Amino acid sequence: GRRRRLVWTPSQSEALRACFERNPYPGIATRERLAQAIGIPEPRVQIWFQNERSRQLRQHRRESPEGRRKRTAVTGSQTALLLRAFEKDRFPGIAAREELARETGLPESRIQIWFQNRRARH
DNA sequence: CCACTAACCTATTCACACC
DNA sequence: GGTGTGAATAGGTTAGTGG
Repeated sequence: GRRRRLVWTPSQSEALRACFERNPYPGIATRERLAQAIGIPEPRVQIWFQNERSRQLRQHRRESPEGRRKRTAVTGSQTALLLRAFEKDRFPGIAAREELARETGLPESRIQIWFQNRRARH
C-alpha cells in the first residue's frame, strides 16, 4: 500500500514551476521554505523536483550547489529496530513505515530513504 | 479507453565522519 | 586508502487522475 496521491492546486503548481525555473536543484532550505509557503510537506516537494527534472530532461533529450539536508543521526537502538523490520519485509508500505517512524521517532521520509539505501547495499 | 504523473523504485555517486 | 551509511543524482515502474 502506498501513500495517498496528492493533487496540486493551481497556486501550488505555479509556485513549484516558478521555483524550478530559478533552480532545478534546490537545497533543503529552499525546499522547506517552498513547502511551507504552499502548504505541502517537504518530502512531496522533493519528490516533485525529482519527477520534474525527469520530465524536463526527457523532453530536452528529444527536442534538442545549495546545501543538502543535514545527515540524520540514527542511534544504535533505532538501527536495530529498523534492521529487525528489514529482515521481515524489505518493502514496507506507508502504514508500516509510519509505524516505524512512530516507534523510532525519525521522520517517515528518513525511514523511506533508510530502506532504499539498505536494499541497495544488503 | 488512454495520456499524464505522484509515488515509488533501481543504480550509482556525493558527502562526510571516522580510523 | 578503506569503511559505513545518509542524501543526492539520472531515470525506470506502478498505480491514481482526469480528459
